[PDB]
Amino acid sequence: SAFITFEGPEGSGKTTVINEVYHRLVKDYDVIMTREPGGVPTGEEIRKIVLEGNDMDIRTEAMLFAASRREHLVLKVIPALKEGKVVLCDRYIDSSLAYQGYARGIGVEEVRALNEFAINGLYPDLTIYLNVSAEVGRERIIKNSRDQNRLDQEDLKFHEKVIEGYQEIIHQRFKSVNADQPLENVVEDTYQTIIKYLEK
Amino acid sequence: SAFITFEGPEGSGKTTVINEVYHRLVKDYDVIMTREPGGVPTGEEIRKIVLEGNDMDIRTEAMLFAASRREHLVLKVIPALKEGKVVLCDRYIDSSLAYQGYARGIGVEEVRALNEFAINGLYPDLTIYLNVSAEVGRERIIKNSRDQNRLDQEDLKFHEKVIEGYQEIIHNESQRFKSVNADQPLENVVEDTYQTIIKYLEK
Ligand SMILES: Cc1cn([C@H]2C[C@H](O)[C@@H](COP(=O)(O)O)O2)c(=O)[nH]c1=O
Repeated sequence: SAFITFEGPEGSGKTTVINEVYHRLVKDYDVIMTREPGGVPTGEEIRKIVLEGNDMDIRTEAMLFAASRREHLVLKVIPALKEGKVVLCDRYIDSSLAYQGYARGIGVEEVRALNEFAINGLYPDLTIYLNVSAEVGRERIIKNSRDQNRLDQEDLKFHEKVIEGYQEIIHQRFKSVNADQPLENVVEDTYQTIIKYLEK
Repeated sequence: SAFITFEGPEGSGKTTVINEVYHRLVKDYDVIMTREPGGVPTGEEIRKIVLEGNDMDIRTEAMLFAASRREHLVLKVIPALKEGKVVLCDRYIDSSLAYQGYARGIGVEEVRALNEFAINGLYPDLTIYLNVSAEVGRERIIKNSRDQNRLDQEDLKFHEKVIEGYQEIIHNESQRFKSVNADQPLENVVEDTYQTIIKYLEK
């Protein structure tokens, strides 16, 4: 069994990559694809509070994300891994450090301690970092947007802090894949990295 | 303004103590009495998930409790303090250590960091710890119970770990902590608590 997470900022193709990588592995492996909270009722109830939250305080969010992370972890991921399944998870501890910790400014270390409490030791066996540059990331975002408009300065500034944040969290479970490439190549490299790990 | 927390396990008179102390201060000071989540919507939505949680994971509880703690803190306590009020709060950070940290066995340091994350530096100015022995706590607990039955061995064992947990948190060299002997009749516990706060509030 294997617990694989997918990390990257918007504009990195993560949704497409994970979705396509899942179809290619479903043939050979007993695999599942999930995204926090993953249908977990308590998990959803908790994440529904941040979505309906206005001007909600960032530490409060950091914590609700940590709780949702744990429910999804104890009620769905662990059980799947105890039955020998390969789990492909969209976002996990590293999104929080990059987003909440770094982009939002709370502090990586605090947020790291918070999440360490939530996962109680269970780290991914492999984490695919979809490394995209702010400019590429920017252009995929616009490409995929409703009216194809330019982004608000707030957003560009943030996306950049996200990416910068990820660049710090990378410095063995991490495998960096070049997301500046067309998606099919990103998918191919991702698939290859996963197959290679699974072989071993 | 002043931020004063009340801490004690079951059987220590805390609910009675706090209410009675609130009325005595109401005359002289501009004071409010709250209990997390204290009516704060987001706080209540958060705490309701635990209450409706069966077999819910102790860490998940810990974090929802901390979340609810911070909403209450930022949306109700800080605003009140900012208007020069005395805020009496029933339970806070030290309950979590005792209950979650120690009694539930998660680990005091981890739960302490979880709380350090939640309160972001806002500690109570004064923390009144109602110090009752397990045995007295036990009899108060049974007195107050629906049918006055003897407690299950799970509960006695748990009430005792809580206390033990609270004994450890006191030997903080911390001065925010004042211990009141909750083994006395409630009226003396009320009086000593009242006296402590007044004294604090005079300075
Ligand atoms: C997992 C996670 C996502 N996010 C953000 C990124 C997205 O805007 C949204 C969820 O990401 P996704 O829908 O692309 O998986 O919330 C955080 O801020 N913190 C987190 O811990």
